[PDB]
Amino acid sequence: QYEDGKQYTTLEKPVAGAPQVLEFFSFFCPHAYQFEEVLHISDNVKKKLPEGVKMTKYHVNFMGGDLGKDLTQAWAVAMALGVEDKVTVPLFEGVQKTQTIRSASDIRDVFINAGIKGEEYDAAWNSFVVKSLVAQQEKAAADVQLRGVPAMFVNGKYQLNPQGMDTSNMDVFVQQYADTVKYLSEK
Amino acid sequence: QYEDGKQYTTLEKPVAGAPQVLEFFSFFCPHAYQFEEVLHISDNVKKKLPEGVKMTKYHVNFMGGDLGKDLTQAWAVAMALGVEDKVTVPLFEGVQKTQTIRSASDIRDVFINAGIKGEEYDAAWNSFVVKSLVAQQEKAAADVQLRGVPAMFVNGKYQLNPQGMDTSNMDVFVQQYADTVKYLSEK
Amino acid sequence: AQYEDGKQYTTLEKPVAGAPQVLEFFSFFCPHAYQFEEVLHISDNVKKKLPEGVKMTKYHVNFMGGDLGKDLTQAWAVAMALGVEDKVTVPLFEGVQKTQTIRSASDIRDVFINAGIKGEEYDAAWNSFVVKSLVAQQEKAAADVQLRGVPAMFVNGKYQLNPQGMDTSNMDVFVQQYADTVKYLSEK
Amino acid sequence: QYEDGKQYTTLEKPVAGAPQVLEFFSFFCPHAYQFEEVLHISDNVKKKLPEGVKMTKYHVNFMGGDLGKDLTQAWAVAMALGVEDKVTVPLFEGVQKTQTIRSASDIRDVFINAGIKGEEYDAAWNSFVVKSLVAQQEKAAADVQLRGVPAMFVNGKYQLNPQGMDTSNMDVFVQQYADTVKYLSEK
Repeated sequence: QYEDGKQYTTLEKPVAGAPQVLEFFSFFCPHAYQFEEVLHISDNVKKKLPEGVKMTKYHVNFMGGDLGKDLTQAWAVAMALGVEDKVTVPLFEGVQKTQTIRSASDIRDVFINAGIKGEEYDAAWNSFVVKSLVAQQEKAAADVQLRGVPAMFVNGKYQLNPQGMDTSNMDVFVQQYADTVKYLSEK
Repeated sequence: QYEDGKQYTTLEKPVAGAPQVLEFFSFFCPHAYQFEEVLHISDNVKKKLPEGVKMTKYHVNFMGGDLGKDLTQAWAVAMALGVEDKVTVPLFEGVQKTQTIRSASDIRDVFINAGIKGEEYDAAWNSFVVKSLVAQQEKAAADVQLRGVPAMFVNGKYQLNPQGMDTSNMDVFVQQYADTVKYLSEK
Repeated sequence: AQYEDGKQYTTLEKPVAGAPQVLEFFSFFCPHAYQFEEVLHISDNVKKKLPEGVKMTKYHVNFMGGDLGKDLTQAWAVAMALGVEDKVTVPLFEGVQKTQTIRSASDIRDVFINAGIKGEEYDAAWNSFVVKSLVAQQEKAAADVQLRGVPAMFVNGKYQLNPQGMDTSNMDVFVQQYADTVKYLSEK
Repeated sequence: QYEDGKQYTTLEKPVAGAPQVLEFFSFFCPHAYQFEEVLHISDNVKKKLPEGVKMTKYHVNFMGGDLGKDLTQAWAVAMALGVEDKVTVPLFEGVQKTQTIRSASDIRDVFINAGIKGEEYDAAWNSFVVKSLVAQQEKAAADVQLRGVPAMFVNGKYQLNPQGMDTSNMDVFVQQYADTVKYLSEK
């Protein structure tokens, strides 16, 4: 069964005060099929978790310059507003599929087209809460010495290792991934 | 049993003079685990292709700036020298894993390590064939309106649709994808 | 993730042409005791993240030190001209700050002699064209970057390091974030 | 274990009638980042001390000429009026960051902008309380033969020694410094 080095690995230096389950992603990478695939795995991780054990998703800027900084801030906004599930897909499609997101107002347009009020978006963008969420996202990624996405960490201590899981079958892989997160969350 | 809209799609404007089978990739995306997974899958699809059917692979620079452009040109050099199988893994790991690839000369260094004579690499770098192959890789991606990698196209008319296939099994999927490329090669 | 203009570093509105690749500014007068030593140790721990190549220049600056401070910029010019920075840095700092035994140009010359520099080589350097030129270079560099305090660090006359943009809660994390920023900027 | 020469050192000639805990500072040294660090530390130490222990802070003119003398006087004004916490940051910022403070009326401008009525400022500036407080700030620095700032002395007998604590972490540092002050204050 378990063992460090197979289904997960142990951080040599644990992050104190990290979310209990922390997933990192980027709107730029991976691309369509592989991004949708991570989303489905994440969903099943979420469903199959203990009692009040919360899943947190942070945005990371690999190679995105100003637009990626702005997406990390807009992700802080989506977390402040509680609208993560209304914006994920339009932001991902806008960045990658239609390529209609190239500047900060295009991101804002996505929120307005998802039913968030313009003035609420602006008030959030400028808030101390959003400033702090931006800093939190950046600091977590440097604390885990983040090398690439997707990635998932539990209790600031264990990194999921999908390469030490069976990929021959998709549901076997997905349920082993979700079960490993659950097992780790109790460890 | 195949069906336009399920396991492939038809491009509005076919690309004339296109390779029979063209795969696009980027050294920057997807990230390490998923990039290796896709490279293993691609190798397994290739192994299962008909007799005189060649898999051509073109590099795409999504968001890599000057380094990405040098990598397309190094990949044109790989193609011209016939050393793709020698440099693929060391380029991918130097870019993504050791992060030792940051400049053009770091790229040069990989090819010499892989056993390419340096003057022969510099000659290929500056050649008409390489200049043309860089233009070809950039034009192919523009002509198919490429929005993500991995992607694969047959006779510049048909786009493989992995999400239109059976993903639940690694075997059924690889077989399915390979055989889809067969139906299309014969169109 | 990573770098951002304004966070780990800031960008000079007018880059200094002909600047050293890595330029650190310091004063023998400020900061004091432990904070001076802390900076001395940080600057080392940064060297040791960088290639034998990548090049660590230090310039002395006289914030409010009057004639002594002027003699100190000139003695540091001599230190650079003779290549004895490592031999004089701590004795000059201690003499100025700890024992207060450096009060004149003569006391500074004593420190070089006591650290092994022949008095006749000290004096020939003191009065040399190179040292005149180095004094002007150190002054001009600090004006060109509009230096407002020490310590400070500039990469290629363009990027000013910003320690307040870095994780300051742990020293190990701080210095490595700092050093890595230097290497990153040394490419840009 | 608490050791003379380690977390503190002992004055060769104790200073009779000194404040219980006395911090020396200068608006001129150290500079920006390290100044802010020392203020943060001092602010968080003061929070960690017992309700009895009283923390006094004197200004020192380290190479400040006439401006530094005016700053000591203005600090005397801050002390007499109990506004040290309203003006510390703007005085530091105006001297060091914006360099808008170059003469006595720029100092006064800081107090006004901070909420001090001009006539109230001017009366304290000219008071004999402030004139005695200036002499006291000066005599105290000479009494401990002050060589640099920051510095902190307990009962005019023990000087805090930062390089005797563990400085690897801020929270650990602050706690051992506040603890060392507590220790020293009871002998």
